[PDB]
Amino acid sequence: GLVPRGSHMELHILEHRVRVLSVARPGLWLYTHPLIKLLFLPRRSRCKFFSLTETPEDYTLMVDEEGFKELPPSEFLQVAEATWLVLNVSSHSGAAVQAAGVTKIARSVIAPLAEHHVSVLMLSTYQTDFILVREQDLSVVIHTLAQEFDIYREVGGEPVPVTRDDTVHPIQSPQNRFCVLTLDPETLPAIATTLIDVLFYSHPSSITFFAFSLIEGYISIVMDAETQKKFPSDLLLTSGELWRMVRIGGQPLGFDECGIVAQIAGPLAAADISAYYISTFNFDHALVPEDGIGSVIEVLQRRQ
Amino acid sequence: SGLVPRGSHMELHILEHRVRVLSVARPGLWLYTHPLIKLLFLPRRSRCKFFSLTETPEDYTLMVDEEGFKELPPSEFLQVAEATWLVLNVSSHSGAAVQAAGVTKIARSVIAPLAEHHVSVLMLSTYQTDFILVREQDLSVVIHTLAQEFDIYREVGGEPVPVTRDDSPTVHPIQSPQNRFCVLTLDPETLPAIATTLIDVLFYSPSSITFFAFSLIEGYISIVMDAETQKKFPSDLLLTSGELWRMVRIGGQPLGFDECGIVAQIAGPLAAADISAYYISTFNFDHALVPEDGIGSVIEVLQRRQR
Ligand SMILES: NC(=[NH2+])NCCC[C@H](N)C(=O)O
Ligand SMILES: [Mg+2]
Repeated sequence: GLVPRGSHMELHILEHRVRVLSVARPGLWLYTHPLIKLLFLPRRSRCKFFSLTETPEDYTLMVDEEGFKELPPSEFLQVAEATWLVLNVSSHSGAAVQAAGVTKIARSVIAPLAEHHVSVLMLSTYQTDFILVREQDLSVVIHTLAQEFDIYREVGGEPVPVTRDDTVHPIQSPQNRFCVLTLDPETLPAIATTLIDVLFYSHPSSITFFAFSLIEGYISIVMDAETQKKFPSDLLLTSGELWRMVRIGGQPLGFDECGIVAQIAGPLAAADISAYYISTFNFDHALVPEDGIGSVIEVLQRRQ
Repeated sequence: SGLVPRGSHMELHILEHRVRVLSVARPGLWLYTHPLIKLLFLPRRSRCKFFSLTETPEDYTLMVDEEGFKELPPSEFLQVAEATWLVLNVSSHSGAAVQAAGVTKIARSVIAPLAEHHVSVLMLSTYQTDFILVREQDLSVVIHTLAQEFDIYREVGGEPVPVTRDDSPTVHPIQSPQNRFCVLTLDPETLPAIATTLIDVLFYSPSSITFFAFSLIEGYISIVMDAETQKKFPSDLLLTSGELWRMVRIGGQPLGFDECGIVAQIAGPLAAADISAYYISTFNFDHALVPEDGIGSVIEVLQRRQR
C-alpha cells in the first residue's frame, strides 16, 4: 500500500542468457544424463538458470547458455530461434516483492510490452515472477519501462543503471489442485530418487503438469497435491493454499504473438486476483487461488 | 570348521536367470543413464532380477537378465557377447547359503572340473554369494560333470526342481594395483539416501586402477569400491571389519569368452595355500580379490605355476 511520492520500483535485467527448448516425451530418456547433472550436481556445471516443465505435449526446458552446451542435438529437441533475457521487478530497495504478483504488473509491465509488440515468456516461481524477452527487443523494453521503473542491468553480478543503449485465446480449467513449493538445496539428495522417478519414468478434466526450477540456487516446484503424496511431505511453504490452473491457447502459441499474457493478467488484476503464470513451449498457464477459480473463469469469459 | 554327513551332498542350483553379458565404452555410458538408473534404483519399474555393473579402465561391463537387456538401446557403444548365460550357485545339503568369498572352496569341486571339460565360465562373486555363469549350451556337460558330487536342481517358478538324466592352454600374467578394496552391502531401503553420490560416481567422470562394482541380484545389493571412493559416502556401507582386499588383475590382453582354465589356474593355487578370494570376471579381464596382508604370498603362489 503506502509509498513515498517520488518513488519508483526497480526493473532488473539479469545476467542470464536463456534458450527455450521442447523435448518430445519419447526422447526424454536421452537427456537424462545432462538433466540429472543440472538438477542434482550443479558443482559440475556452470549453469545458473534451469527450468524444466512437464506438460501433456512435451517437456519444456529453459536453460542458460552454459546449461544449453550440455544438451546433445537430436530430432527430439526443438530450440526456439532467439536468445532470451530475464527481467525481474523489485521495490526501490532492491527488495523482493510478493510472489504470485503477475497481476500487480499487468498495467505497469505486461500491457505496455504487448502494446509495443514485445513478445514475452513468463516464468513464475515460488520466489518471484520472471519475464523473459528476446535480446532483439531489449531497447524497446527500456523505452517502454524507463518512465515508471528504475531499470538496472546486471553487469559483472552488479546492478547498473541503463540510459539509451546500456486474437482471443480459448481457456481450459482442469480439476487438479496445485501446490507451489520450495526446498532447501541441501535436502535435494534425500528426495532425488522420487524426483527422478516422477520426472523421467512416468508413462481435459485433469492435466499432467509438473514444474521444477533451480535459479541462482533457489528451488521452486509446482506439483499436483496427488503427486505431493509421493514425497516425504518435507517440502516447504507457508500455509494449505492450493491453486487451480487455467491453460491458455487452442493450438501451439508461437514466440511471436503478443497480448496473450495481457488478456489474462489485465482482467484478473481488474478483479483483484493473484496469479502465478508459467509459459511452456506451446501453451500458457495461470495458477489462481483455488477458492477464487469460478470468479477467474467468469472474468476471463468477459474479454470479447 | 564344521561337520556334515558323509553321504550328504552339497546342492548345485541352476537359477532362473537368463543372462546377457555386455560392454559399454566409457564415452557412451551417458546414453545408458536412463535404463541403468531404472535397474539400479527403481527396480519395481522393471521385471529384471539380475543386474551387475562393473567399471574398469577399459569399459563398463554389464551382466543383466533378458528383461533388463530389453531396456537397453543398441548403439555403436554397446558390445554384446553372443551367448545366453545361465547362473549356477552352490548351497549346502538342506538348501542353505554358504559363506561368501568362497571361490577357492569350490576350486576343486566345481571350477577345475568345468575347465577340465572345456566349459568356459564367467565368475561373479558378490557380498552374499559366489555366482558361476556358464553358456546355455554347455548345461548338459555341466550336469554330467557335477552330478557326482552335487544334488542338482533347476529353479522353475522360484522352486528348486531336481534335474533328471539331463533336464530342464596358456599361463596368464598378473598385476596387483596398489588400491585397497572393500566388499560392501546395503539395506535396499537405504539406497535413496546414497543415490546422488552413487550416480555421481558411476555416471560423471599401473600402480592403481579404476575398479567399481555394483550388483542387485534378487533384491540383494553388492558393492566393491576403492577405500578412497568409500570416503565419498555416509559410512553405512555394511561389512565385517579393518580387513581390506587387494586386487590381482588376470590377463595381458582381452581374454574373450572361450578359453577355459583361467579361473582354475588362479583359484587352484590359492586353495592349496588356503587363502580366501572373491573373483569377478569382466568383459576383457578377470579379477581376484585377496586379503590385503596376504598379497605377497598370493603373488608368490601364483608365480610358481608352470574363463
Ligand atoms: N509459447 C508460448 N507460451 N507463447 C505465449 C507466451 C506469451 C506471448 N509471447 C505474449 O507476449 O503474450
Ligand atoms: Mg568327465
